Amino acid sequence: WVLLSTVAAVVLGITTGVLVREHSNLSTLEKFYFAFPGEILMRMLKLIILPLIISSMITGVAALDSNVSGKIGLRAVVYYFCTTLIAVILGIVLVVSIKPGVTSTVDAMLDLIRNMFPENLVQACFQQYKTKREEEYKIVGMYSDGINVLGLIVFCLVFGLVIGKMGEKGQILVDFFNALSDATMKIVQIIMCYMPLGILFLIAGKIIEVEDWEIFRKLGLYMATVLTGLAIHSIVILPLIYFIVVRKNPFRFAMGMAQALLTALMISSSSATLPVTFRCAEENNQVDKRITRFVLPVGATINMDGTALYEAVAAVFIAQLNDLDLGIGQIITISITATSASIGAAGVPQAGLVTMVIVLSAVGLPAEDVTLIIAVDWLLDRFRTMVNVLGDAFGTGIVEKLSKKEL
Ligand SMILES: COCC(CCO[C@H]1CC[C@@]2(C)C(=CC[C@H]3[C@@H]4C[C@@H]5O[C@]6(CC[C@@H](C)CO6)[C@@H](C)[C@@H]5[C@@]4(C)CC[C@@H]32)C1)COC
Ligand SMILES: CC(C)CCC[C@@H](C)[C@H]1CC[C@H]2[C@@H]3CC=C4C[C@@H](O)CC[C@]4(C)[C@H]3CC[C@]12C
Ligand code: NA
Ligand code: NA
Repeated sequence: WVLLSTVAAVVLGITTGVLVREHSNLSTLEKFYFAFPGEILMRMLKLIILPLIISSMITGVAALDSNVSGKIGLRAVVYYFCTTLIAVILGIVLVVSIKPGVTSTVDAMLDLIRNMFPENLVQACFQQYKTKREEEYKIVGMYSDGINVLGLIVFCLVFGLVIGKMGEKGQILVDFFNALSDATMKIVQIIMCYMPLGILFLIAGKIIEVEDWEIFRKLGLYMATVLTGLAIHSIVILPLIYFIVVRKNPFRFAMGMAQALLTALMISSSSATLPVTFRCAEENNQVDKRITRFVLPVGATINMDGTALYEAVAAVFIAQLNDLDLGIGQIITISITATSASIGAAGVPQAGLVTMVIVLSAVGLPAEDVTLIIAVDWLLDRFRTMVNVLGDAFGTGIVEKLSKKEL
């Protein structure tokens, strides 16, 4: 029903926006009140990211440690991280070149590392460190507003690793954050019940304010940029990696999971396609059952290459829409956020919209601009899963080839 309601809200939002903007003249103040129901939605989304990031990173990282207990385990995880990072890098390259939403470097790099190690954990929830060069030059820093997503992610990564390996002593902390992540995901579900009504007034608000329909062109280019990046990563990146590691032909292997890919276009939930994905791995291809039953279940929630490439493109698109040139340090900041979003937002379909707010909040971009992304998300939702299961495809073959001795 989430897809049905989101499309209805987008359709109803456009109808309301065009009719309101043509059958009534609203003041700048009256346009602000008309978007209040959607403004309330946006501050709900920002309200939940802090518990979502902390609970999901600690539970996800601690879960990964338990899941992997051998040389086979680490190779699968290493592969997953590599593909997800590559997907993000490919997306970032396209936007700067394609430039859909258009018309110091040393200090920014150090600011990145400084923000990964915040001087206060409580302030990292609502403040970020920013340096400036002044004067024959001195560097002076200040704590501007904006949640420090990098600092929270890094600490929760270190904490999750320490808590996982503490054994029975840290079990109370694992249980505490396991329940916290479960509770926070139920709150995210409650927010997604209000999302259709909030999105209705946010799409309508964007329609009313804009006097030129050229935003449709920009949004169309963004749709192409994500589609171009998703296509390249599926036929020009993922196969060669399979080629390089697995000397066999990649398109023979990729052609072998038409059933899983087709099922990924019907249910649009990689977890729901697991039964088909297993059958393809054992029946059409030759991958030992023991390797597949480890790699694929983990990849169903860790390996999300389609989503990672989509979020990275969208975040830079929003920056260009606002004409805020993305400093390179910010460009990297989107890379770790998107990669860590695989467990940083619990890797749950409900948290698909929440991640963009996290990515936008990391780089201090208007979160309200995510409405244009949500307008066409449902068009790209089916295909993002296609790459996600596709990445889980080449992992089974790659990991088995590398870890053949262990099997
Ligand atoms: C405005 O864009 C700059 C513009 C266009 C140049 O094109 C691209 C050149 C490569 C470059 C700088 C670009 C985007 C992502 C950048 C990567 C983000 C990744 O993040 C990291 C760090 C975090 C790690 C998790 C791994 O990935 C780096 C290794 C990776 C990175 C810094 C490698 C270099 C990439 C832009 C020319 O500027 C004069
Ligand atoms: C964010 C980046 C820059 C930090 C990179 C530092 C790396 C080397 C740090 C970050 C997290 C650290 C891990 C955190 C927790 C544990 C559990 C402990 O029982 C053994 C050491 C071990 C496994 C640490 C090893 C060093 C480690 C991997
Ligand atoms: Na990946
Ligand atoms: Na996947």
